Amino acid sequence: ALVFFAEDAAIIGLAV
Amino acid sequence: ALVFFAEDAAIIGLAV
Amino acid sequence: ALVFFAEDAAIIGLAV
Amino acid sequence: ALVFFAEDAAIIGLAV
Amino acid sequence: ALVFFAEDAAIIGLAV
Amino acid sequence: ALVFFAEDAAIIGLAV
Amino acid sequence: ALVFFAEDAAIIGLAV
Amino acid sequence: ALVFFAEDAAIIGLAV
Amino acid sequence: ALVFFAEDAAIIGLAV
Amino acid sequence: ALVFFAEDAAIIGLAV
Amino acid sequence: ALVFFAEDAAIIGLAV
Amino acid sequence: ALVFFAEDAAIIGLAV
Ligand SMILES: [Cl-]
Ligand SMILES: [Cl-]
Ligand code: NA
Ligand code: NA
Repeated sequence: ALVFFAEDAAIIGLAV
Repeated sequence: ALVFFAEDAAIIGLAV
Repeated sequence: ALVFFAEDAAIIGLAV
Repeated sequence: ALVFFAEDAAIIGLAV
Repeated sequence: ALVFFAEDAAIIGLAV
Repeated sequence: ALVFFAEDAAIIGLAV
Repeated sequence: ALVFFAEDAAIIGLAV
Repeated sequence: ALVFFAEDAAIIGLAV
Repeated sequence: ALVFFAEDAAIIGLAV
Repeated sequence: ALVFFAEDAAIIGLAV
Repeated sequence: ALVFFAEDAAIIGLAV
Repeated sequence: ALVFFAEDAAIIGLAV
């Protein structure tokens, strides 16, 4: 799967 | 809101 | 075009 | 994180 | 299927 | 335009 | 609702 | 950034 | 496949 | 138009 | 919820 | 990367 990084602050990974 | 990073070069933030 | 970065491991660029 | 709401009847949250 | 809601005003459903 | 409502917490509108 | 125009050939509207 | 076009009528740009 | 258009300037076609 | 498949159980088509 | 199938190789289900 | 399948008729793969 792919993990997209994003700022939510903290950096999080969005897994797909 | 989340900020996705992308190369446009410079790094920019895409606000959602 | 924009290049999104994602962890696939190694970091890859997704061109759009 | 964002939570999108959707009727699946019943309301569910789609977490991102 | 899922029904997403949006304000178009009136609330509408987007079916998927 | 459309406004999607999501929980960001607080309920916010994403305008498109 | 919004209509997106895309080539499918002919250029058609995708309704949302 | 990219600008996608959509029919709202007017033809608008959705900027990304 | 669908070809989405966007202004990048020049109009570009994104193939899907 | 494209048809994406998804398990909704039965397998259905999502038309775009 | 819908389950999209995708090749990651193995076939996996993406749940929404 | 992920490959989504779709009917375009032949079945095609969308690479990501
Ligand atoms: Cl920026
Ligand atoms: Cl899943
Ligand atoms: Na907010
Ligand atoms: Na920048």
